[PDB]
Amino acid sequence: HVLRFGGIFEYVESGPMGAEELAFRFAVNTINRNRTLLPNTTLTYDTQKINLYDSFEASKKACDQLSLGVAAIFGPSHSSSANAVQSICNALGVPHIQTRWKHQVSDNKDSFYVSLYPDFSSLSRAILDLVQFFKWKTVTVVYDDSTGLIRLQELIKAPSRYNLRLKIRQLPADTKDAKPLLKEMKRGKEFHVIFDCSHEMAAGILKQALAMGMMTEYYHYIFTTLDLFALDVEPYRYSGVNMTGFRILNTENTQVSSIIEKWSMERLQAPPKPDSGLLDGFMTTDAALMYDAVHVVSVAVQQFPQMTVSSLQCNRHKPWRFGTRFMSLIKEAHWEGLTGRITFNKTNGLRTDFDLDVISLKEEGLEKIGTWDPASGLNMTESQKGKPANITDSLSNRSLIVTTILEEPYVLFKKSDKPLYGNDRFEGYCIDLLRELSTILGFTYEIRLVEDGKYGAQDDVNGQW
Amino acid sequence: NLYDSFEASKKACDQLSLGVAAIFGPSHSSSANAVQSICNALGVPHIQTRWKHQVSDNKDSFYVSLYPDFSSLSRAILDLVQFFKWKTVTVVYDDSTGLIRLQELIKAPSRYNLRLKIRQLPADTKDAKPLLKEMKRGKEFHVIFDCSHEMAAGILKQALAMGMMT
Amino acid sequence: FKWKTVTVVYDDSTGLIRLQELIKAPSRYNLRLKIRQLPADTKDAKPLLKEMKRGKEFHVIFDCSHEMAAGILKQALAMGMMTEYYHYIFTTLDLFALDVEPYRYSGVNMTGFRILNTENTQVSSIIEKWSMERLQAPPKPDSGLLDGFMTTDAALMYDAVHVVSV
Ligand SMILES: *[C@@H]1O[C@H](CO)[C@@H](O[C@@H]2O[C@H](CO)[C@@H](O[C@@H]3O[C@H](CO[C@H]4O[C@H](CO)[C@@H](O)[C@H](O)[C@@H]4O)[C@@H](O)[C@H](O[C@H]4O[C@H](CO)[C@@H](O)[C@H](O)[C@@H]4O)[C@@H]3O)[C@H](O)[C@H]2NC(C)=O)[C@H](O)[C@H]1NC(C)=O
Ligand SMILES: *[C@@H]1O[C@H](CO)[C@@H](O[C@@H]2O[C@H](CO)[C@@H](O[C@@H]3O[C@H](CO[C@H]4O[C@H](CO)[C@@H](O)[C@H](O)[C@@H]4O)[C@@H](O)[C@H](O[C@H]4O[C@H](CO)[C@@H](O)[C@H](O)[C@@H]4O)[C@@H]3O)[C@H](O)[C@H]2NC(C)=O)[C@H](O)[C@H]1NC(C)=O
Ligand SMILES: *[C@@H]1O[C@H](CO)[C@@H](O[C@@H]2O[C@H](CO)[C@@H](O[C@@H]3O[C@H](CO)[C@@H](O)[C@H](O)[C@@H]3O)[C@H](O)[C@H]2NC(C)=O)[C@H](O)[C@H]1NC(C)=O
Ligand SMILES: *[C@@H]1O[C@H](CO)[C@@H](O[C@@H]2O[C@H](CO)[C@@H](O[C@@H]3O[C@H](CO)[C@@H](O)[C@H](O)[C@@H]3O)[C@H](O)[C@H]2NC(C)=O)[C@H](O)[C@H]1NC(C)=O
Ligand SMILES: *[C@@H]1O[C@H](CO)[C@@H](O[C@@H]2O[C@H](CO)[C@@H](O)[C@H](O)[C@H]2NC(C)=O)[C@H](O)[C@H]1NC(C)=O
Ligand SMILES: *[C@@H]1O[C@H](CO)[C@@H](O)[C@H](O)[C@H]1NC(C)=O
Ligand SMILES: *[C@@H]1O[C@H](CO)[C@@H](O)[C@H](O)[C@H]1NC(C)=O
Ligand SMILES: *[C@@H]1O[C@H](CO)[C@@H](O)[C@H](O)[C@H]1NC(C)=O
Repeated sequence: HVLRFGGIFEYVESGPMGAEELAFRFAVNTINRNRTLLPNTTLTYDTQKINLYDSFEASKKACDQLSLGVAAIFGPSHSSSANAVQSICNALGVPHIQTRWKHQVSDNKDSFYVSLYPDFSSLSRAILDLVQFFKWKTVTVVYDDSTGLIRLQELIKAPSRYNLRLKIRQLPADTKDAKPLLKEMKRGKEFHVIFDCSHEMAAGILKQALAMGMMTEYYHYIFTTLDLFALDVEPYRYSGVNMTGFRILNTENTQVSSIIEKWSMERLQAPPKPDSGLLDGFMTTDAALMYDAVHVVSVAVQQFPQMTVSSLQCNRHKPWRFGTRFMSLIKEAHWEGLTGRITFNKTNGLRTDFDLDVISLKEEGLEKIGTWDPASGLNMTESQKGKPANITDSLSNRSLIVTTILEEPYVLFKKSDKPLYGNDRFEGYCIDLLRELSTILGFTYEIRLVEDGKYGAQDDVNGQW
Repeated sequence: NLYDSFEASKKACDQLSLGVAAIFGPSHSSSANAVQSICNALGVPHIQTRWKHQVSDNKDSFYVSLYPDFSSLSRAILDLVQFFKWKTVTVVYDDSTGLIRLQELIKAPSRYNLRLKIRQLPADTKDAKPLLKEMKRGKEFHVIFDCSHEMAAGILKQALAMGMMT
Repeated sequence: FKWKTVTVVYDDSTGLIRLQELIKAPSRYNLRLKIRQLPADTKDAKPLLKEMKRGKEFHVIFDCSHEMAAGILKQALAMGMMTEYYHYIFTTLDLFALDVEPYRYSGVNMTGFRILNTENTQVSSIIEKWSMERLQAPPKPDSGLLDGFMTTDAALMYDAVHVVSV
């Protein structure tokens, strides 16, 4: 017989196919071509077009799609559309397998849904375990979407028990305009930032943080999204910046590294964009979780062969007779995939047991620096040390602003011919100290003067210098 | 039945076949988002009475909300914190959307001297005593309880028994 | 308790006679009494307790019966005087028969006495056996008394028959 796995995807008008849509098409063709998994069922897709956040049409296509009869409906990747189809699938018995995080309210009495994006009750614990490891005190959470507070719940709280000085800021609705925000972070000394965005807006927020000179070794970033490896970090590979994140897309096994490599070839027909900071042809996370969405229900239909696809009706509330059994086999699956272990939680169809791999920005790109289980905490690796090991050109590619004062043995204007500009307008002892410090460290330097005239002393009634 | 977004969509289509002029739709956000998506697609006005988090990508024209915007009230509470000269507060909210309802008060330490210490009630009702005992210790004198009035009465019954009505 | 300032709040006129050796105590020790007296009414203790909150009367030696020892603490809760600052010594022997359920988590440290020998199983059985014909009549719930316990006035009349029976 033939199963009829459904699915809702946003189509770009004349943009070829959605990235999640390309996964769900190709992951069905993987099961049909490899008869090791499901040798006798031959799955079939029913992909429909859905407008950006239109909950009626997501209710309209799905009631049309349950008239065709499906065995599962793969979710609308939005939030207002997903809350609709979750309630269609609950009232008619069909499972509703989700791929992205919606705001789950505390009181939906629904059973027929599983989320495959990992829960932010566990992610916001994994952010704070990075904060506790780095021994920060001045965290500067920057979100972009209004539900980013929900995503960082356990980090917005705990200045209570874990003594922080959290300061919360929001990117405006001018989406590529983090310039007025980053001007307010350069002043006020916000060097420890927990940018909570998508990787599209995590790319363009770094190009605006490079041109402002906020990409020096003073700064440290703990980007929240599970897509940090899909950024072109080559402009930032040699700047000395700390840049920490996560990765759930397992890129370690020779098995799963082929699937990314196989379908980077396949979505090469899908044309890229200009230099928007992100690398081309990466199965980011959304096509990875939709890939795992096909398999975990495919290991559920394997353990339950007596299935049909009943042509259900929206008007009559006759539940799909196989529904309660087929939902219980989805929630009791453990089938491994791209994003690691895909075990579910009971008492809610979420994913609170998963395997993150903490990544960092080093001189060789983005490298794994540890791992994180929800019941094993943050297992960081041991650098264990190397050596200083020829400090001679460690500060190469740098640029430093040096401030001096005229002092006749140490700094004097070079009293000579026609006007000397740049660094040649100074001479003395500690100017000649820079000339043999820039030799032994290899940086560039611009001697500014002070504007005040002074050397530094505390104001008695104010405290400033 | 609220907490059910598909019965909210069927009874809306039953009224629109019956010929209503305006749906005064339900209270909960999972149901009211489904009703205004119907009321947008069929022209008919939806008139809301409760707070609902409008996603900023809902390009939707046919809804009005008579519940006052928490853009305004979280600037109203931030005025009272400054009128009372406070320097340390404790936002005790109730359910997960309380962080969304109080954005302009949580974003306030970025611009003022105010120093928030955000907390959250449990799923239960009379289990607020392990929370209030953790507020007595640590000297949490100034509290910005974000609850409904059903649970605003419930906390003060525990806050009396903890000896926190001083 | 290392006290240096108390406030004897007695109930009727003979409370001065009942507490001679505590009123005569500033003559010999460092203790500094500030004797007060409840009104003729019951719920009129709030003008007294408001005059004790002002003046910082932290340490109180209420001399009342247990009927009015429950009545003051109901006003002393409503005045916000059940805190971790305040400390009450009750002179009655029926302290153990008060409803301390709304006062247990307050932070208060109510001290008193108890002459009932409620450790021995012989004594504890007679208190149980007496409760059967006492629960035949219902009490009022608003009083604030844990019903079923055997009061000191009932206990001494039980002992008065036996000490003559011996
Ligand atoms: C970016 O990534 C780099 C590495 O990739 C991280 O580097 C760390 O740099 C900091 C300093 O900038 C090191 O900080 C440690 O601080 C500890 C606190 O104790 C000192 O604190 C006061 C000031 O508050 C000092 O005045 C005083 O001297 C105290 O000692 C220390 O315990 C650390 O000392 C360590 O080194 C000495 C020898 O130097 C040894 O005895 C011990 O190994 C000791 O642990 C140190 O001073 C931190 O060690 C660096 N981590 C590394 C190299 O892994 C950055 O954190 C990261 N982020 C940013 C924003 O740059
Ligand atoms: C900022 O300053 C840094 C140095 O401080 C410069 O960054 C790179 O530094 C690395 C190592 O320090 C260099 O990497 C080596 O490159 C060799 C080939 O050279 C380059 O050739 C062309 C240019 O002609 C480039 O297109 C190409 O990408 C290469 O980078 C490789 O042979 C080396 O590989 C192996 O070397 C040894 C010996 O086998 C092994 O032990 C190593 O493990 C390694 O596998 C090595 O990769 C590199 O040359 C530097 N420059 C780059 C990448 O441009 C930056 O240049 C400087 N910033 C700017 C903007 O210039
Ligand atoms: C299914 O989901 C529930 C709801 O999240 C899980 O319960 C949660 O379990 C975690 C541990 O995995 C607990 O979190 C606690 O965090 C604090 C802060 O660090 C720590 O002090 C505690 O020791 C504990 O780690 C907590 O019991 C609970 N969290 C809730 C209810 O918010 C449950 O574990 C999941 N089932 C699984 C994964 O099998
Ligand atoms: C956190 O760190 C690692 C994450 O990989 C966990 O596994 C441990 O990995 C090290 C490798 O450096 C193992 O050490 C050696 O492994 C080899 C190969 O098996 C073995 O032959 C050696 O005798 C030596 O043990 C280590 O055993 C391994 N731990 C295990 C398997 O339990 C590590 O367990 C994590 N947890 C902790 C608490 O460190
Ligand atoms: C009521 O109880 C508390 C704690 O049980 C006591 O006050 C503190 O605890 C010890 C034990 O008596 C004292 O030695 C400390 O000096 C007390 N702390 C302070 C800061 O004074 C005490 O038994 C009672 N306290 C009150 C205020 O009634
Ligand atoms: C079929 O899929 C299974 C499960 O991933 C894998 O072990 C096997 O190698 C695959 N076979 C082929 C021929 O691709
Ligand atoms: C499933 O496939 C096996 C062959 O691997 C076959 O024996 C069996 O009949 C199939 N089940 C069906 C067709 O229901
Ligand atoms: C180490 O430092 C010396 C100092 O000038 C430098 O000449 C040399 O190239 C460096 N590297 C090695 C491998 O010696």
